[PDB]
Amino acid sequence: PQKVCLICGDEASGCHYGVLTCGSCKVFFKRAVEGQHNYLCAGRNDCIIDKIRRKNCPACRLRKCLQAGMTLG
Amino acid sequence: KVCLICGDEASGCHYGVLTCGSCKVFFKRAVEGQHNYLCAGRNDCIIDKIRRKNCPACRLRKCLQAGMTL
DNA sequence: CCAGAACAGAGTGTTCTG
DNA sequence: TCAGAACACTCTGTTCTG
Ligand SMILES: [Zn+2]
Ligand SMILES: [Zn+2]
Ligand SMILES: [Zn+2]
Ligand SMILES: [Zn+2]
Repeated sequence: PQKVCLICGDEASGCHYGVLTCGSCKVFFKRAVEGQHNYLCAGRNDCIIDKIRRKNCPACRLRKCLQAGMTLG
Repeated sequence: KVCLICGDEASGCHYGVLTCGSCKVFFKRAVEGQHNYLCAGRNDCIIDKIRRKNCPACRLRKCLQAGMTL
């Protein structure tokens, strides 16, 4: 029955900012939208985002967050 | 004057290849240490001063292909 | 100069709270 | 229920040292 993060496939802690996610992707999304970051993809803007590689490309991670419908209101 | 790994300003010839300091210490730490680097793209990730943190796997790959060794 | 050590920061992830 | 605070850890890069 266990719930899965729609961003990285890790265990989802709950519905955060409109989307079923884990804590890491939650706080990441908050920090990313509000914070001033220089995220730039090194691939083709389609990087695989899972528990191991989510640290690799913050750009694609934020992209998946936004496309999932995450918002702060 | 330019790092053959990320194109940043090269500090000198390290481990056999003209590199900067960051790629020097990165290479040593990567080779000796037990890391779980995994590429999220297609093994052709752009490694420059801005994005070199993104894919350690491809960075290490460029180091090895450059001939770096201990 | 070059190798290695050591110090410091960015980014991240978990725990705790209401 | 979920949002936010805050501490702690990993990885990295510069400075220091032999
Ligand atoms: Zn997640
Ligand atoms: Zn990417
Ligand atoms: Zn370099
Ligand atoms: Zn890569």
